[PDB]
Amino acid sequence: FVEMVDNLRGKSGQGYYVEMTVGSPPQTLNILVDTGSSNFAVGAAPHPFLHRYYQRQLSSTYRDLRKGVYVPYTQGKWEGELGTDLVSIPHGPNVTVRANIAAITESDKFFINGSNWEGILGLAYAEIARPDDSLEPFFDSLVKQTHVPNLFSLQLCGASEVLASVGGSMIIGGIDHSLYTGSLWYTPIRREWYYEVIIVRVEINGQDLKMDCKEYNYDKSIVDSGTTNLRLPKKVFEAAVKSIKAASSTEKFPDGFWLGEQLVCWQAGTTPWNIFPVISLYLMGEVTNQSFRITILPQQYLRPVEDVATSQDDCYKFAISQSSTGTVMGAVIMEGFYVVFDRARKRIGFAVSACHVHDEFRTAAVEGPFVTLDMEDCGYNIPQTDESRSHHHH
Ligand SMILES: CC(C)Oc1cc(CN2CC[C@@]3(C[C@@H]2C)CN(C)S(=O)(=O)N3c2cccc(F)c2)ccc1O
Ligand SMILES: [Zn+2]
Ligand SMILES: [Zn+2]
Repeated sequence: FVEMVDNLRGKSGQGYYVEMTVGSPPQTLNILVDTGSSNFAVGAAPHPFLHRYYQRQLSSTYRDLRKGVYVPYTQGKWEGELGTDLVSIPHGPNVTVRANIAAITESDKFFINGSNWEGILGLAYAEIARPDDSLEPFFDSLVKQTHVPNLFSLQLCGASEVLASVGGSMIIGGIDHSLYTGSLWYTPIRREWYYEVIIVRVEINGQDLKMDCKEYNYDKSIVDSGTTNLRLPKKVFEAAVKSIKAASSTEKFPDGFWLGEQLVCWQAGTTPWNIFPVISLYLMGEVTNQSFRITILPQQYLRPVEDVATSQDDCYKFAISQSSTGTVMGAVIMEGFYVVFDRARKRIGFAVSACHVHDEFRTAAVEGPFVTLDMEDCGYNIPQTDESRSHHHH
């Protein structure tokens, strides 16, 4: 696993990427590591924001699948052509595999200017692959074609003219013990589509939010390396902000700050970290009635942004935001921990990162067990659409 350490890079808030090669001879591309999606897709046509792209005509091993795919989202979209080719991760397992590749021909608000990545590695399950679940995801192909164990783990690490560079590790096929401290605690994967989990309790500075736990998972809770923020459902978001405004009340920040639309600054190094509370998310444990907590510091949720106008100040963005599609445990959550995607055992492990950002008074934590009696089911059941229902599953 030594050779996979530090195999991720990126710019702050622009996702983490790993180097990959596609085709024969190998074409090198930087690929966004996304546990929030399930397609392996690469820019395969010139784009203002792409320095380079996949040129299928240049690969002797490319096989066109003679099928197009259309992938829209709320904030962006891409369309492309399906095919297969030889794919490798140079700073990954010492194997080359034949995987599906979506060759992105048209896109809108998908690629980011200066992010230095040209494709996406969707690490989630076939259920959410486009156009449907018969398009085998990359990781499934990797495990099927090689002896690579059905597990990967992510260690996402910290951050004038440019955004800060971030570093990290994607350990394919195992757990690297030098990447964490203390115990690895596991939460069950609720269902294999997104990496769906269940949050049972939420505390802000040791104070319970006092909400029906179903609210925490309305309409789902997922672990997403492709999202920067800790995203919370509307009602949960409102309660966390009121709680966070309460603890930091000595500072009257504008409304733009709480919406993540404005930065707040202090004199260089005078950040009053102590007025901001810790946030603990209790995750369902492997044992009924048991849970563990992951505690995040304000250093995780107040993202540094270098003001070119005021370089003599430390400025921050609020990186907790409102969601209408459930909780998203993005980079804000992941950066404090070593996160184990144990597909083989259908569970996600969390441990304190060997690289987490902390002060001399508090530390990001992973602690357990915690118990509850006669505990209700915190999981939400998404209303079944007739379209979804009509699908056959052969
Ligand atoms: C690194 C980040 C800053 O940027 C990107 C992150 C991702 C990964 N992943 C983010 C969440 C996703 C789906 C997408 C696959 C789902 N959401 C509801 S979304 O907001 O619609 N969204 C999204 C967000 C932006 C563009 C877009 F096409 C979709 C992909 C492309 C990015 O540029
Ligand atoms: Zn049928
Ligand atoms: Zn099917």
